[PDB]
Amino acid sequence: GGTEYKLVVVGAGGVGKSALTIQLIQNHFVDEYDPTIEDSYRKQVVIDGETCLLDILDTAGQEEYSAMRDQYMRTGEGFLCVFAINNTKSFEDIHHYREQIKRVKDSEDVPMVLVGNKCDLPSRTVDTKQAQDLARSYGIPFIETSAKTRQGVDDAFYTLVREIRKH
Ligand SMILES: Nc1nc2c(ncn2[C@@H]2O[C@H](COP(=O)(O)OP(=O)(O)NP(=O)(O)O)[C@@H](O)[C@H]2O)c(=O)[nH]1
Ligand code: NA
Repeated sequence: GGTEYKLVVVGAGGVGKSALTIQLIQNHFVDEYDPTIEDSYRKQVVIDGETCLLDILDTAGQEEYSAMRDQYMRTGEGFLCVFAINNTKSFEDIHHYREQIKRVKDSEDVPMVLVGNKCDLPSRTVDTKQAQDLARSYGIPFIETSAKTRQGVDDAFYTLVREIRKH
C-alpha cells in the first residue's frame, strides 16, 4: 500500500488539538469539537515530492492516564505536542506529554514536533524564544500555528512527517 504515517496529537485540554486536526483534514476551523471514542482521520498529501497518507489520531477526550491513551501512543509513529501560546499552564505541561511518549515508546528518540497554537489570539503569555529553547532541549522542531488563521498548520504536520522520515 501507499506509505502511511500515524500521527498522534497530544496536549492539555483546550489547546486546539482537534481544531488543528480538522483544519488539516477538512480545511475548516471549528469553534467547538466533541471528541468521541476514536477520532482518527486519513488524508493523502505530497511532502518533499513524495505522496503519502496521514492518519491523524486525536487524543482529545482521553483521560490523562488511560489504556486508550497508551494504545494511541503505541500506534503513533510521530507526535505533535501542542500547547496554546496564551496559556502558560499548557506550555508547562509539555514535559509531561514528552515523558509519556518516551515511556510508551521505551525510547528517547521519538519523532516529535512542539506546536504553539492559537498564535492569532491577543493575550500571548509564552514567547517563541521560550518554546524554541524547550524544543532545543528535546532536539525537536518548534512550529507556531493557528487553527483559525491556518498559519503553520500544514507546516506542523508536514514537519512531523519529515522527522519520521529521518529515522
Ligand atoms: N483563536 C483560536 N481558537 C482556537 C485555535 N485552536 C483552537 N481554538 C479554539 O479553542 C477551543 C478548543 O479547541 P479544541 O480543538 O477543542 O481543543 P482540544 O485540545 O482538542 N480540547 P480537548 O482536549 O479538551 O477536547 C475551541 O473553541 C477552538 O475553536 C486557534 O488556533 N485560534
Ligand atoms: Na487543511
